[PDB]
Amino acid sequence: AESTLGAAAAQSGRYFGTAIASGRLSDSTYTSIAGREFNMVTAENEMKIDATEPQRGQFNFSSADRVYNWAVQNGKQVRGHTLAWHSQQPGWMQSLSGSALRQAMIDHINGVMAHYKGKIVQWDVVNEAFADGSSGARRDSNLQRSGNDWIEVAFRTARAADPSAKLCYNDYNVENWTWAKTQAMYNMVRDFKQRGVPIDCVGFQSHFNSGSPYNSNFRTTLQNFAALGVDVAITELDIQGAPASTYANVTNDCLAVSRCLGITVWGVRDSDSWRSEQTPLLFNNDGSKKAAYTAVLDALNG
Ligand SMILES: O[C@@H]1[C@@H](O)[C@H](O[C@@H]2CNC[C@H](O)[C@H]2O)OC[C@H]1O
Repeated sequence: AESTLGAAAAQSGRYFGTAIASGRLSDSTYTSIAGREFNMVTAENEMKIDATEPQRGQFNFSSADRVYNWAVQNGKQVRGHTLAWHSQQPGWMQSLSGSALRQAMIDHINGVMAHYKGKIVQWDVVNEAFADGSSGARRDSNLQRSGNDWIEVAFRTARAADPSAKLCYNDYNVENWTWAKTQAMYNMVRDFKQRGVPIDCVGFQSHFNSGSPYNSNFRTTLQNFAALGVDVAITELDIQGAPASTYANVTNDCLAVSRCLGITVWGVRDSDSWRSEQTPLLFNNDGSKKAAYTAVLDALNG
C-alpha cells in the first residue's frame, strides 16, 4: 500500500493524474497537494488551440511550457490536451472552412507536437467529435463540415509528427455502454482499426452527474474498447457531489481492465473545479481530503 494516489496507482503500473492550471501555480496549497498526490498532469487550458496558436502560424508556448515544466520538475508525465476540437478555437481558425481549415488543422497538430516531440506520453488528438442524444451523429463544427475524414486525417498527421506518443480520441457521455454516443465512438474506433488509421487510446472524460450518471456498465465499455486494440484512460473524472462509493466504483473499473492506463481527475480542490458548485473532486476547498479521496486510495491499494 501507498499513501498517495499516484504512488498507489503505480503499484499496478498505472498513474493517477490531475488537470493543472497555470494561474494556480502561485498557490502554495495547490502546488504542494498536487505535487504530492499526482504522477500525471494534463494542462487544463494551456495546450489548447487558442492558447498555443493565438494567430495562424504564430505559436505561444509560454503557458503550456509553464505547466509542462512544473509537471516534469515535480516528477509527473504529461498528457497533451488537445489538438483538434470545435471548442476554444481562436477566432482565426473559426473563420476557416474546408481545405483552408484542413491545412490549418494539420499545421496546428504538426507545430504543437513538434514542440513537445518525445515528451508527451498521450495526446488527445481529437476531442468531442460526437453529438449528444440518440443519433450517434458527428457534432456540427467547421472541422466536421470539412469532411468525415477530419478525424482520421488528424490522427495520421499526429502519428507522423510524433511516432512515440500514444494517440487518443477523447469524449464525454461515452461511458455508458447502452448510450448511442458510446456506440458511435465504438463504431469509429473499430472502423479506424480496420482501415489502418493510427489510434492507440480512447479517453473517457468521465464527467459524471445526475443527467449523465455513472453506470456499472462502464467496466463493459472499457473492456469492449480494450478488445479493439486500444488502451483506455479515464481523462477528466469528476462526480457531482463526490460520492465516495461512485469514486471507488470508477477506480475499481479501471483496475479491472488491463488496458486501462490510469485515471486523471479534472482538478485538485473542489474550488479549482470548472464545476466547483457541484463539489465534484477529491479535496476540500481547504485542501483537506474528502471521503471520496479515501475511497479512491483504498481501491488503488486493494
Ligand atoms: O477551465 C475550463 C476547463 O476546465 C474546461 O475543460 C474542458 C472540460 N470539458 C471537456 C474538455 O475536454 C476540457 O478541456 O474547458 C473550459 C475551461 O473554461
